[PDB]
Amino acid sequence: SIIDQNVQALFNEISADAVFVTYDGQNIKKYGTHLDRAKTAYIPASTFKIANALIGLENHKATSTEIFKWDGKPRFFKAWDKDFTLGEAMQASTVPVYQELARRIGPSLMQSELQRIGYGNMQIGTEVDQFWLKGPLTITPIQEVKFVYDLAQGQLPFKPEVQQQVKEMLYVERRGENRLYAKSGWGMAVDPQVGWYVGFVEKADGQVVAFALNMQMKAGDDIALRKQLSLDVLDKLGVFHYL
Ligand SMILES: *C(=O)[C@H]([C@@H](C)O)[C@@]1(C)CC(S[C@@H]2CN[C@H](C(=O)N(C)C)C2)=C(C(=O)O)N1
Repeated sequence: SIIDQNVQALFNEISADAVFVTYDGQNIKKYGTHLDRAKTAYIPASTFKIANALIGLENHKATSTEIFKWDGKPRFFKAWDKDFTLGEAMQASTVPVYQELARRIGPSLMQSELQRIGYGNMQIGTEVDQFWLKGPLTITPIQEVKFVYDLAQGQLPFKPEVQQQVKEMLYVERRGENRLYAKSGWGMAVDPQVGWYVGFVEKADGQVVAFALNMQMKAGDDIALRKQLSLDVLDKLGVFHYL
């Protein structure tokens, strides 16, 4: 089809190894310049915030209303030097807030929860607030896509209201009836560095298309390339048309 050519020609300009996986609940589809990335495991980086919020809410370690207060120590971004709810920190990808959450869960409960839900290789190592940024936790694009697909559907092994709350923490924008939810990632501490843009498009019809961009990153890259490439792809596929 011509839509496949349109999508592949998008990647034919990107000077970085990339894969974009889709999942409509039945078919996995892969596009990009290196399809084998879809089956390769990378650290989740900030996409792990999804599982971290789910585990923390499920296990009475935080609420979606609770305020995670700034402790006064300057964070990496001046924008992070304030108080956040888990929702607000999800949109800002505020790493220190989610590290505080991981420490509340603790390594024993984090480990057993990741085994219970089967998230990636389920390895956390010995630093409970570092494993998704430096390893040893890894996950494939195919695994990320089926994970967030189930989140959209309320079919993860979590309480239904916990999934609903984390689902709307991911809410980016709606276009007419169709809703985009997404979370970006950039694992800089590993080699190669890995970039993520994972999420799903919910139609008012109820159909869901989950997606995961996974691409190699270099220091200095355009931080906005992950989201703009994913939205380009979704429009060319006719999943999430530009308005
Ligand atoms: C998490 O994946 C990642 C760190 C822990 O490696 C994190 C939090 C840093 C960045 S880069 C920077 C933060 N948010 C900016 C952004 O996306 N915009 C548009 C302002 C860039 C990211 C990231 O995925 O961008 N996540």
